[PDB]
Amino acid sequence: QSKPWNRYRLPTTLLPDSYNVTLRPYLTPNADGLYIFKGKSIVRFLCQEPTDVIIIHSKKLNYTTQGHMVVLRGVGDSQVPEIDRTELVELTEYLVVHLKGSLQPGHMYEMESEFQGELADDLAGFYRSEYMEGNVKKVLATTQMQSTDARKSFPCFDEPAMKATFNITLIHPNNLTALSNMPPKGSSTPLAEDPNWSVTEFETTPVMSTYLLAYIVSEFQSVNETAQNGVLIRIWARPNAIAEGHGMYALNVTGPILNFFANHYNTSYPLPKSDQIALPDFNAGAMENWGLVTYRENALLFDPQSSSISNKERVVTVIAHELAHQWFGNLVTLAWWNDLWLNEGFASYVEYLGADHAEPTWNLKDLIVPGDVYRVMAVDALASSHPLTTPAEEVNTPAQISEMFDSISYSKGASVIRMLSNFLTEDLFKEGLASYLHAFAYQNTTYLDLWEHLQKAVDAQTSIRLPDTVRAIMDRWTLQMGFPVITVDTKTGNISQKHFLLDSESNVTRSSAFDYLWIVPISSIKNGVMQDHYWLRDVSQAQNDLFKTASDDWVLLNVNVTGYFQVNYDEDNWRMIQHQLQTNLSVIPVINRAQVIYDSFNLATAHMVPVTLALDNTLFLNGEKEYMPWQAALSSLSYFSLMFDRSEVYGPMKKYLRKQVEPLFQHFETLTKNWTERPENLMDQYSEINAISTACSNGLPQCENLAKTLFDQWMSDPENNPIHPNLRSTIYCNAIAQGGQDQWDFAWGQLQQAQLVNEADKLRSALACSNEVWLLNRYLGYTLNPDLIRKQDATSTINSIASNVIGQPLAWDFVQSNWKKLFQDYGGGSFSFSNLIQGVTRRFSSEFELQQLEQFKKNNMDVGFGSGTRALEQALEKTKANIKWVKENKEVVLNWFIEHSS
Ligand SMILES: *[C@@H]1O[C@H](CO)[C@@H](O[C@@H]2O[C@H](CO)[C@@H](O[C@@H]3O[C@H](CO)[C@@H](O)[C@H](O)[C@H]3NC(C)=O)[C@H](O)[C@H]2NC(C)=O)[C@H](O)[C@H]1NC(C)=O
Ligand SMILES: *[C@@H]1O[C@H](CO)[C@@H](O[C@@H]2O[C@H](CO)[C@@H](O[C@@H]3O[C@H](CO)[C@@H](O)[C@H](O)[C@H]3NC(C)=O)[C@H](O)[C@H]2NC(C)=O)[C@H](O)[C@H]1NC(C)=O
Ligand SMILES: *[C@@H]1O[C@H](CO)[C@@H](O[C@@H]2O[C@H](CO)[C@@H](O[C@@H]3O[C@H](CO)[C@@H](O)[C@H](O)[C@H]3NC(C)=O)[C@H](O)[C@H]2NC(C)=O)[C@H](O)[C@H]1NC(C)=O
Ligand SMILES: *[C@@H]1O[C@H](CO)[C@@H](O[C@@H]2O[C@H](CO)[C@@H](O)[C@H](O)[C@H]2NC(C)=O)[C@H](O)[C@H]1NC(C)=O
Ligand SMILES: *[C@@H]1O[C@H](CO)[C@@H](O[C@@H]2O[C@H](CO)[C@@H](O)[C@H](O)[C@H]2NC(C)=O)[C@H](O)[C@H]1NC(C)=O
Ligand SMILES: *[C@@H]1O[C@H](CO)[C@@H](O[C@@H]2O[C@H](CO)[C@@H](O)[C@H](O)[C@H]2NC(C)=O)[C@H](O)[C@H]1NC(C)=O
Ligand SMILES: *[C@@H]1O[C@H](CO)[C@@H](O[C@@H]2O[C@H](CO)[C@@H](O)[C@H](O)[C@H]2NC(C)=O)[C@H](O)[C@H]1NC(C)=O
Ligand SMILES: *[C@@H]1O[C@H](CO)[C@@H](O[C@@H]2O[C@H](CO)[C@@H](O)[C@H](O)[C@H]2NC(C)=O)[C@H](O)[C@H]1NC(C)=O
Ligand SMILES: *[C@@H]1O[C@H](CO)[C@@H](O[C@@H]2O[C@H](CO)[C@@H](O)[C@H](O)[C@H]2NC(C)=O)[C@H](O)[C@H]1NC(C)=O
Ligand SMILES: *[C@@H]1O[C@H](CO)[C@@H](O)[C@H](O)[C@H]1NC(C)=O
Ligand SMILES: *[C@@H]1O[C@H](CO)[C@@H](O)[C@H](O)[C@H]1NC(C)=O
Ligand SMILES: CC(C)C[C@H](N)C(=O)O
Ligand SMILES: [Zn+2]
Repeated sequence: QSKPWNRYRLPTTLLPDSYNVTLRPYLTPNADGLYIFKGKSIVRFLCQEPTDVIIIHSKKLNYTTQGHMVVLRGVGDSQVPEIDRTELVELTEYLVVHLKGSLQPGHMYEMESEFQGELADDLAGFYRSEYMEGNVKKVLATTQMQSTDARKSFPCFDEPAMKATFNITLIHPNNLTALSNMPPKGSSTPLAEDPNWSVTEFETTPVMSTYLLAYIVSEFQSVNETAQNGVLIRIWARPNAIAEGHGMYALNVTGPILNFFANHYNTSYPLPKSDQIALPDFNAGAMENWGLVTYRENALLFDPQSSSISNKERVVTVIAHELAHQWFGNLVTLAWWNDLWLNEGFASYVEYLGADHAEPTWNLKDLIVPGDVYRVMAVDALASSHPLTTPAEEVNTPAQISEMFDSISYSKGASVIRMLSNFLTEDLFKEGLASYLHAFAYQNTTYLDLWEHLQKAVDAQTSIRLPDTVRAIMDRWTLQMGFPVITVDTKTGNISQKHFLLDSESNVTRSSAFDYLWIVPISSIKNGVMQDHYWLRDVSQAQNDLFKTASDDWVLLNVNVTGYFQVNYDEDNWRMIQHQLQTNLSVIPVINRAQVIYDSFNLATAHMVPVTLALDNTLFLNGEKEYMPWQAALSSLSYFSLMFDRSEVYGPMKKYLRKQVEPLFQHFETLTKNWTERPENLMDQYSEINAISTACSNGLPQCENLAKTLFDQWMSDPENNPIHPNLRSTIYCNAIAQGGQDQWDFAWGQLQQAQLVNEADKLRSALACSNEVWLLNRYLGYTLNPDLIRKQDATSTINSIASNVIGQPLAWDFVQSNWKKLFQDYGGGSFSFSNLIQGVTRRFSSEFELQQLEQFKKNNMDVGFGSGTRALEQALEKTKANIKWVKENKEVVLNWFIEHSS
């Protein structure tokens, strides 16, 4: 046998009941410049099986407990064994208490410790975050436990299923505010040892997981509202953020969203209050700590003067995401991190539901398709993907746990759960979900528990009939990786499925229980009229008349892309759809208008249609007003841009896109009353933004003139920006493209004095749009200087230059020459060498350029490559793919564009 303290998973001999935890951050450095925090904790736990060892998590804590590292007491009249010795096992992150005798089952024990750790700027555990308010560097103390960092703040049984109540006390400077999961018990009281400090005790948490604990000490302020049921809602942020009104949007939506979910889930919000807090530079994005949710500022705050509609969308959906967790994840928690996908996939899905409640005119639900479905299909159509489900026994280390937080888990998880809600109907899904939430409140589950409760709801009715059990169906989508292409020959109605890969030559080596066969829910529209629902069983091939067409009829599968699959047809059926989109596109749901574009470009890639068929599918766009189909086009073509914008192909391409987009431009010119007013709802605003970007970047004189007039106008009155935030990135970029140092210098001016991140970002990116070599080179020489350009912005800025066709060879030469600077900013930030290499080499598509990257690599001697060591490999391999793709495609594509651009 091996010793239990050398195993990554905790024993189950001891289960926690309740913790007292007192934390004291020191926000002034101890002058060798170390920031510390101090803590004291008591954990009460119950013995289940006799054991003579107590194993508890601890990470980067020094112990100052009197005696051994802990003190051990019996609860009530329980005797307690003596401690032999206490030791720290770093690898498995344990504090280990060896006893002279055994603990007894049924008995409770209390274990006290005193400790301290660094209050580091590391976004891990109890940590510090520094930021500026005017002249002053400010410093606050805040938490991020997710996933395995609670143990970094205090010793605890730090696994999600080992839930307990927590009594939190903060000791803090007496003019700072202290926040935790729960409301404060009463007024803070002064610390007897030193009254410059106060003591804030918090009400007992519900039974909960360690990874959801939070506590924060800052000078933040709040805007507040009391929902009618008395639930207090607060948005917390920097004093000046609050004073400028930047919390108001979050406050507006929060109440409705919470309300939506309590009714959605059929389960009262389980806490007396909900705080949400905007943190500067919170690189982890957002965290759903129960009752105190943390966001990065640009995820929670919104400035109506400067922020764009897409910023607005980000805020409402992120809030909805974090709030969804307050039932799903927090109230009912997955037993182990192998099932993370459920939790994050669920939030990643219902975020759209919650947000749509708050903004019911925006059609937000649609956005899951481009946002999650097609996003994750790009990576799930690879031989190198993985199942949603991982065996529990394979997820053990903190690193292994971290690896669970990826595309597949969030976006595929969202996609397959959306599929499941749709084939069950939402009302039925809701019932099973309510049943699951009530049965498991304050406890832990596996995905099998959700299947079961959905089955119960299925079994309790007669309307929805399935081809198999919920579990049997969802097993197809959770235990094997990837997804099928579904191919329909409409001449016969034959319908087949195969595992879909973008690379037609790939060897899949990961085996499946099911031979990569799925049970597939298939909706279909024929001549614009909904057909009966069909299930493809787990067979390669089948036949149904649902999919048989006459000559002048058409059929289209997967309405609204609710199903996690792509569709191909015979060529005839494609053409009819094409002609339908030509003559009355309204017959076909906007989402499917996009599907046709997304799928066919993917199929073309996989060599299952000719690329010209995919391009034909763009032809209808000249009469398309709606956001999504255009977005499908723009997303699928950006690679064609990457590959061809230095080639003879480009002129025909631009000319084609000018042709396609001009009417959309004209449409918005009228609609927006000469551009003075924005369109009403989100989708039409998104469309306007894309149409303007596309027009301008392709050289439509009408868009070029707009951008010049507007940027001219702004320069003649710098305090009154005439450019709506929706149009800013395009108008800036185009106008700087047309202009010289007059335009460039003014914008640089505006970068240096902008106080808002979203706006600085746009200026930084537009400045890279110059068409003067000398301006792009001078700009490059700024990117390293941290006076002029922040380091965290340095490689991003170099990539934006690379992105400019003229800046490509400039960036590339610059990176080569100052590569000697792994040994200066591998020492001063992480940097992301990996993202730089990717961005600057992504256009490479010739043998000559592959010779150049190979020739670059042979500075292997010293220097090295740090983070992008395998990012270079991926560069040399991606270039090989591009060379192959360009030789196969250059001619056919050139002539398609020549032909279709008047
Ligand atoms: C975890 O923290 C809890 C809160 O601090 C502890 O419970 C508190 O214990 C306090 C003293 O140990 C009690 O305060 C007062 O003590 C005086 C003695 O001077 C007594 O007369 C009273 O019982 C009490 N005063 C009043 C006004 O009630 C608190 O009663 C008590 N707080 C509670 C129960 O909410 C836990 O004991 C601590 N856990 C462990 C294991 O140490
Ligand atoms: C938890 O305990 C650790 C071990 O005692 C502490 O780590 C020690 O911190 C010292 C600085 O605080 C480190 O510096 C050494 O000592 C003095 C600084 O006061 C320097 O002059 C020496 O140059 C320096 N020695 C070296 C080799 O650089 C010690 O390095 C370090 N000891 C160890 C073993 O790591 C932690 O600070 C302590 N943390 C908290 C938050 O209490
Ligand atoms: C949180 O919700 C509030 C209430 O629903 C929103 O408050 C509305 O803000 C609107 C945007 O400025 C205001 O509407 C327009 O204001 C301009 C300014 O002079 C006028 O031209 C328009 O006529 C006017 N429109 C209307 C319908 O009045 C509203 O004054 C205001 N409505 C209310 C009830 O106060 C908040 O904007 C919203 N906060 C955020 C950040 O979204
Ligand atoms: C955290 O605080 C709570 C309540 O303030 C404590 O719960 C009490 O536990 C004691 C001893 O088990 C019981 O006598 C009371 O019934 C509990 N009160 C309530 C309201 O439940 C809890 O013990 C504290 N945790 C620790 C570790 O002390
Ligand atoms: C809380 O008290 C601290 C200490 O008096 C204040 O922090 C000082 O702020 C001034 C400028 O206002 C700085 O120049 C000092 O260096 C600060 N001292 C330290 C140790 O940081 C702080 O402003 C007060 N905060 C609030 C919200 O009132
Ligand atoms: C959870 O859903 C249940 C069951 O649908 C709700 O109870 C229903 O409430 C409506 C509202 O008036 C009544 O018309 C139904 O007759 C009720 N059904 C039953 C069985 O009581 C319940 O109120 C919801 N609870 C929460 C907390 O949202
Ligand atoms: C993890 O969750 C399970 C349930 O999913 C918990 O087991 C339940 O415990 C409660 C209270 O002890 C009982 O009412 C049920 O009968 C139990 N159901 C079971 C055992 O299947 C389990 O206690 C949780 N694990 C931990 C460590 O808390
Ligand atoms: C449609 O599906 C059926 C299979 O069920 C195919 O018809 C069979 O094809 C084999 C191939 O040699 C014949 O030998 C069988 O006699 C056929 N079975 C029949 C007619 O019942 C048919 O080829 C498919 N059509 C396609 C893919 O276009
Ligand atoms: C496909 O998606 C569209 C939205 O893009 C759905 O249309 C919405 O349906 C709801 C209720 O039927 C309406 O309240 C919305 O206002 C509709 N929006 C639009 C823009 O039409 C459509 O119902 C979906 N089709 C199917 C068959 O599920
Ligand atoms: C896949 O295996 C085939 C033969 O089974 C081989 O020709 C090919 O090189 C392999 N790999 C790729 C990535 O195509
Ligand atoms: C286009 O089809 C829509 C929906 O079927 C219909 O309402 C509209 O009248 C049609 N218009 C034309 C010109 O065919
Ligand atoms: C790393 C954590 C902040 C992740 C969080 N649960 C999210 O998905 O937003
Ligand atoms: Zn989440």
